[PDB]
Amino acid sequence: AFIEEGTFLFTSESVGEGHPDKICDQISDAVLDAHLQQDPDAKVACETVAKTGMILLAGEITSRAAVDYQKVVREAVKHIGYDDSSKGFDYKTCNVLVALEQQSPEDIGAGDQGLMFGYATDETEECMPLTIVLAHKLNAKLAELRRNGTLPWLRPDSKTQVTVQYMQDRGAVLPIRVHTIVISVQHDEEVCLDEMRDALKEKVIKAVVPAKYLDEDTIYHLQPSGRFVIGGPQGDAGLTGRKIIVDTYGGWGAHGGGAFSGKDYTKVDRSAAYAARWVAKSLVKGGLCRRVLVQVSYAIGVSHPLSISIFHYGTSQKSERELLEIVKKNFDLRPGVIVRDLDLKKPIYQRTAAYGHFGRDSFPWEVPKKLKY
Amino acid sequence: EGTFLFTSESVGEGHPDKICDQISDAVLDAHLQQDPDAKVACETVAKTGMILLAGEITSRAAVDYQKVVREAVKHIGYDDSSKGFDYKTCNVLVALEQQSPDIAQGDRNEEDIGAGDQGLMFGYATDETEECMPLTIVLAHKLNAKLAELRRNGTLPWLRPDSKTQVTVQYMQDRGAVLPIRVHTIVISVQHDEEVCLDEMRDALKEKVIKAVVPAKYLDEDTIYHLQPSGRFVIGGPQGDAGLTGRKIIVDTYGGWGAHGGGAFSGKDYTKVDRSAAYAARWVAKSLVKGGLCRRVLVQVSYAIGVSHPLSISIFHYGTSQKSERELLEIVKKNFDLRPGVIVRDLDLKKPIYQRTAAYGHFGRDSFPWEVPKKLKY
Amino acid sequence: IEEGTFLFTSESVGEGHPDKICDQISDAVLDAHLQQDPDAKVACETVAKTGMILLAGEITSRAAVDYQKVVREAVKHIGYDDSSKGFDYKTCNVLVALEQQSPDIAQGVHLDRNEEDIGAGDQGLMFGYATDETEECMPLTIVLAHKLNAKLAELRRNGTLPWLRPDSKTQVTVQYMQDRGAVLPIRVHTIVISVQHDEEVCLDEMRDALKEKVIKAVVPAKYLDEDTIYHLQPSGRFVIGGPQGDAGLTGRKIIVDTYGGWGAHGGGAFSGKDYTKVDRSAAYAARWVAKSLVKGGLCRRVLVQVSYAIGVSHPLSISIFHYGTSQKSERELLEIVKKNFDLRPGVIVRDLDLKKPIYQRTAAYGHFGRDSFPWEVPKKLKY
Amino acid sequence: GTFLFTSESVGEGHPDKICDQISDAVLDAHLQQDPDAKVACETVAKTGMILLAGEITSRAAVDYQKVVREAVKHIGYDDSSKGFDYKTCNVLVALEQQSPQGLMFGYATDETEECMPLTIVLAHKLNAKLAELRRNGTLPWLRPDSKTQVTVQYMQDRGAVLPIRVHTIVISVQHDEEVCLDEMRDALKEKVIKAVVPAKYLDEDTIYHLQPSGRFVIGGPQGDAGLTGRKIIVDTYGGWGAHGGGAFSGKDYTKVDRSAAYAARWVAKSLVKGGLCRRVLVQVSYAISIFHYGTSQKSERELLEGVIVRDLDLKKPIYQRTAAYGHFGRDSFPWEVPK
Ligand SMILES: C[S@@+](CC[C@H](N)C(=O)[O-])C[C@H]1O[C@@H](n2cnc3c(N)ncnc32)[C@H](O)[C@@H]1O
Ligand SMILES: C[S@@+](CC[C@H](N)C(=O)[O-])C[C@H]1O[C@@H](n2cnc3c(N)ncnc32)[C@H](O)[C@@H]1O
Ligand SMILES: Cn1cnc2c(=O)n(-c3cccnc3C3CC3)c3cc(Cl)ccc3c21
Ligand SMILES: Cn1cnc2c(=O)n(-c3cccnc3C3CC3)c3cc(Cl)ccc3c21
Ligand SMILES: Cn1cnc2c(=O)n(-c3cccnc3C3CC3)c3cc(Cl)ccc3c21
Ligand SMILES: Cn1cnc2c(=O)n(-c3cccnc3C3CC3)c3cc(Cl)ccc3c21
Repeated sequence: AFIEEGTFLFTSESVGEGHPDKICDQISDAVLDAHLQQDPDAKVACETVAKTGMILLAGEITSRAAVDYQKVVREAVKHIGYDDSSKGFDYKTCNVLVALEQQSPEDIGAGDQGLMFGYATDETEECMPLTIVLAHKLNAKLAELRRNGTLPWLRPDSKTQVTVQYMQDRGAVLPIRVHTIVISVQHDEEVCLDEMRDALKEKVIKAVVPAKYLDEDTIYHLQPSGRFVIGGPQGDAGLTGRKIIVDTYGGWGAHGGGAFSGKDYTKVDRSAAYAARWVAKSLVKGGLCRRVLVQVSYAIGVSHPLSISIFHYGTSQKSERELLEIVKKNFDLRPGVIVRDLDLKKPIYQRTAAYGHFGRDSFPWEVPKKLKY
Repeated sequence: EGTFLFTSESVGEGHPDKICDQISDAVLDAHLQQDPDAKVACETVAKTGMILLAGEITSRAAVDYQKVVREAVKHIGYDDSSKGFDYKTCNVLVALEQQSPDIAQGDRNEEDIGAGDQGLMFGYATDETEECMPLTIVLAHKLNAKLAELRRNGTLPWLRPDSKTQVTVQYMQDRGAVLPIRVHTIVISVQHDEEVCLDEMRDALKEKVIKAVVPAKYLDEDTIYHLQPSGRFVIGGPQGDAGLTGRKIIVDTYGGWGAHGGGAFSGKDYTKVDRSAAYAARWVAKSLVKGGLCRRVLVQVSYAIGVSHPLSISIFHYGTSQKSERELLEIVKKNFDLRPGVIVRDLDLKKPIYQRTAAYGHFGRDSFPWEVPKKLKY
Repeated sequence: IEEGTFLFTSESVGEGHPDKICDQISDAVLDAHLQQDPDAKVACETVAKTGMILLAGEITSRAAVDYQKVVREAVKHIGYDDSSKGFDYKTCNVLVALEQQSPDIAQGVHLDRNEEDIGAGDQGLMFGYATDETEECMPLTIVLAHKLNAKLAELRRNGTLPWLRPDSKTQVTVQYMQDRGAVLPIRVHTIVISVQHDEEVCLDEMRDALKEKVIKAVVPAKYLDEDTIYHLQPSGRFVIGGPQGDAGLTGRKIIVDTYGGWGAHGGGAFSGKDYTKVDRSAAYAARWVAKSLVKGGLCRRVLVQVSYAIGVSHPLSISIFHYGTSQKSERELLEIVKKNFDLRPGVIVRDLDLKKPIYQRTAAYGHFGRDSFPWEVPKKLKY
Repeated sequence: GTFLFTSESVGEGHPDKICDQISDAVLDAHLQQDPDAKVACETVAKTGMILLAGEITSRAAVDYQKVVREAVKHIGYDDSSKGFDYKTCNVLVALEQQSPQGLMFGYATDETEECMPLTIVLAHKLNAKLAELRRNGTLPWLRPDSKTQVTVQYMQDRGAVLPIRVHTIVISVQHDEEVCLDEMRDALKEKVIKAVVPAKYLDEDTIYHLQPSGRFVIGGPQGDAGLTGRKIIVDTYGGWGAHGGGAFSGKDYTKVDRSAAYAARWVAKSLVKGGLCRRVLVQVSYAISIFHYGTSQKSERELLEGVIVRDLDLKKPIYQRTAAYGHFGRDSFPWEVPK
């Protein structure tokens, strides 16, 4: 049993831009961007609920800006792709209900106390687990094929799940292959199952997963239910921050529990999560580790981190005491300085709402810092 | 040296997210009382003077959502405008629909009923406490419970339902297991009224609550206490915040330990693997820990919609066992049948026992079928 | 002669008008409840706007009703079944905020009360009116407006004019001549029609079709001349209509429902209310009294007013005005009404079978003037 | 030769009037920053919920939460014990923020110095008196909600009506759980009714239905849903004259439902005050008629012989004042100034 004594399976899932939870996350980030464009100091905590023909915004937004919530929500939904009743949703005729408590208004304190985890594994060039990377890439490929007209029977909603067979390597993980792949994408009433499954197997899966991972034993659950036509908000309710694991690492590492979308820099469960990801990516890309996890706990009012811990999974020459000292030397994790270090006042947050907050190049927390130790 | 710190959070029954969780589980119980086969997925949104139920509930039951919601809120303890919420005059909007027929397509025999949705779900058990749960989450939940108890019996009449008790503990490693040494930090921030002064609340929380919950062997003289760190916290509950079902998933399970599959528990019946499979994985982990096989174990299962059997199962005993994960997996397969249709029979997931789980964690409490270990036969 | 004649206008709105959408949905909920619990106490208001139907009110009943199904079936019957039309029953949002009837009213009205002597469901004044200028004993203007809307709906539904859409609004101005207290309609001075349509049809086509296929098939040639004024689609485009482009509420078209300005109104909405609410029961009873007086030969044009106070079964006040078209002074007519008509809610419910689910039929095209309803059946007067 | 006529009114706390006042408050909030604002606002009040729907095209930036809560506070709902609380009520804004027909009636009767029917005048006065006694602490057991009804006995004078006496009065005002029925019915008779209705109209045969329900503790939006424009007859004449069916509250000048009703009232009051008539009705319709009830020396043909804003200043934020206690019969409004 040499094969299975150092081998395991790990699953991770992702959801496309049409998934109602992701509709809500993207709309929340759209509102946050709309406010940040005019008032970079806006204090925004927005929560979105998507149901059959209904978008509900609720939360606290104290800012000097004047935002057209109808326009923002409808433009976000249109960009998602829902523009007809035949698809189960229509930005033109959807209902937007605004319940925001807008009110006229470094060592800033934290927004609330929270656990926040960052994690970096060098098994991919993006320093992220392979399972979530593949799931996000599959959803992105489905969206790309739907939007350019290659497969007109696709619809915005979709859920993907990749099970990857891994082998341990002195504290790190190396992906051997792809044991299973599940795809469930909303479609129209015209196309038949055979065509859909053939297209998903050939045009989508084989154009994303390198052939060195797919072999003849791979298991394919393509449209396992057999009919996915009623989808989007019609087929399920959605809320902001209900897909937190899909956002960060798809199971790997850990999660403090705080949602990301809809929150500005002062809400520490977003800015500090970004800072912990920055620390972990810096340690991994700085050569110190090969797989690192950083836990940071902040308290409300109190500015400085209330607790910090590191776990390198035994992949470093430095006991995580030394790594923690390095993190203190190089990284100032107060929210007031995290803002300046990561430019968290820019309207660059909707880009993070779909296909994961991490592993994408264009984000300041994805640029490792030069560590001096 | 082998010493680290770990934090874990918990929120009281008044926290808006937990208001939503309790209301969702109350609707689920109301349906399960009349229709054990009810298919329920009920998300809840709570904010100033508004409770909104949205989701899909297909069942033969006839439920009065107004009474369910208002009695849940009353039991929480919000019964006056001075507290920021009032069950009598709160607004309940019902946007419930029928389960999508496409999902009902994937009808069939019970024993091989397919998964209600795909996804990965984790279980975890560490024997550092008699409940096989991490110490930090246990202490946070007990602090919230003590605050609720003191508020409800009139010992401290200036308390109010919302609270957030949330603790940092110092740990030492020992051959893959963790032993808690002391409580490094404790943060308490509980809603109160205007007439009470800050010094009195901080003294009472230090003496009345902390000393009656945390064993003295953990509290040292160097312990850091952040009691009401934000001065006044009078505006709380759904007012001055917003809630949603399943937005406190980590608070529910292990407070950061192990891992989470991202799936919310509250509002879902047995067909939703997000809840049934999480309960089954917790059962497997507690069975392995209590069975002596390991001192600290993590289990992962994954499902695909319409496929009854798990797509993948994995174990990680953290190096605290004589048995490699391969033969632990074999033990789990021989002893545990993890299909939802057999999980429902084994854990009696059709009983209206779900609101009790909505507050103070789904695990670590003895009265639940998934918290009684199985007799392992290997 | 312009000196001895006058003009009177009256408007009406089609089944697609958001206010009528709300009225029809409220009556649909009332019918759904009355089908199972004839004693259901229902007071439902509906608010319809783009992609949202909201039911708010008090419903105390033993029935179990699927509000989603009722609302969506009502909307489908109205004709909104695609986003291109601005509304879709499949994907519209239905929010239910219904509660139980307040116990105060329950104890003050009907609890522990015999049927014949249950107090008024609420205070207020209610009017009835009958004019013999039409066989339906209704003014010609409102009759013509309702018939124009009905013809538009009929043409849309059978596919004759596929470019029509559910929303519409007609308004007929009629030239009357006074005749010893009564009114005789001479001709139709003006007609304005504005019906929702699609983007691909040209304005001239719609104007010609409305002139020829709709108006000519409804208004008798006796009333149409070459001097009649036609405002057919006077606002160019009417393509963004229905709940989108205009909000709606229950009971916001009360005058369209009863007489289109003739007589008077007590301000009380009809839709969504059961027999205990005098706003509906007493209005129906006053219409019954007025039509009985007109059809019984006593008058040619009559108005009746009743008033109630919550918890008091008997009317507080009753008044008649025959417009000087009778041999009997209003005292005599009022004594006839008292002798022959019993206007308590508890006896009205039995005399008009107000417990049957026949209320959605009244939601569109007016509550009166249609023979299918008990209050439109004159009673044999005995004096 | 006499007859009876009833008319009702509703106090500031009535849920329909809560909605009307909130709609007019939103309209005012817009008109203060953009005189050309195009507003059509519908309001719905239910247990602990205020919902704003409709369409507003304007350059103004308005805080709907603040406007609604301040209006509700001015109404008097500031505690759950009263069934509503501006602090914790839910305001849902469904307004369609945008990119910048019908028949109407007017009527005037000189039976009162305000050129309005006596019944609606007395009903509005009774509601106002209840509000005053509730707000100055004279009767602390009163709550904002209230409904009043006056049945007056009239006699005819050559096509004109002259009131004789008040035949019936009904008062139903929300109270608290403490006061007893005897105290409420004595106070509503001696302190409210006797201070409003002149004694020449009240005699020993008058019928008093004071608190006919017995218990009216649950009231306001909790006890009944409300909507904008559901009390249109209470707004104008309480049954007298006629109504075109169009609601007033929430609409700016472009909506003939409001501006044209004001213009028709102006015409009717001008004819009555100018001496031509003693009781006149005017009927207009957009995309004209008169009936002087036989109280003029000249037929309706000689009496019949978008520019209103310039003459009525319909762009000024003076609209919430009209939301409660009737749109007419009050001195301060420009349409109540005969020309
Ligand atoms: C099946 S439920 C999942 C949890 C629970 N059933 C509920 O309603 O909340 C909704 C999710 O399933 C997916 N879904 C809906 N219809 C589906 C179908 N016919 N086949 C596969 N997935 C579907 C949607 O993407 C949505 O995220
Ligand atoms: C038309 S009734 C209908 C109320 C409820 N939806 C029902 O079905 O019974 C509503 C009116 O009754 C009035 N009201 C409520 N409680 C009352 C009471 N106890 N006594 C007298 N009037 C009351 C309120 O002012 C409100 O305007
Ligand atoms: C083989 N293997 C090598 N490294 C890991 C690992 O980091 N996790 C894991 C995943 C998510 C969260 N936490 C963990 C750590 C085990 C705590 C695993 C979890 C499972 Cl179920 C099974 C195997 C592993 C594993
Ligand atoms: C000292 N130590 C001993 N065991 C653990 C452990 O299981 N986790 C942890 C917590 C939550 C999720 N996953 C893990 C495992 C490290 C993957 C830690 C996480 C941090 Cl930040 C710091 C220290 C530890 C640790
Ligand atoms: C010529 N003529 C003959 N009978 C009537 C009549 O009953 N009303 C009317 C309409 C609606 C409500 N009330 C009335 C009566 C006049 C009180 C009219 C209203 C106007 Cl604006 C102009 C003329 C008439 C008329
Ligand atoms: C005695 N009397 C003298 N003038 C009038 C009068 O203008 N109306 C009335 C009220 C409201 C609307 N329209 C009218 C006119 C009769 C059409 C009455 C309505 C009734 Cl029920 C009973 C009597 C009168 C009356």
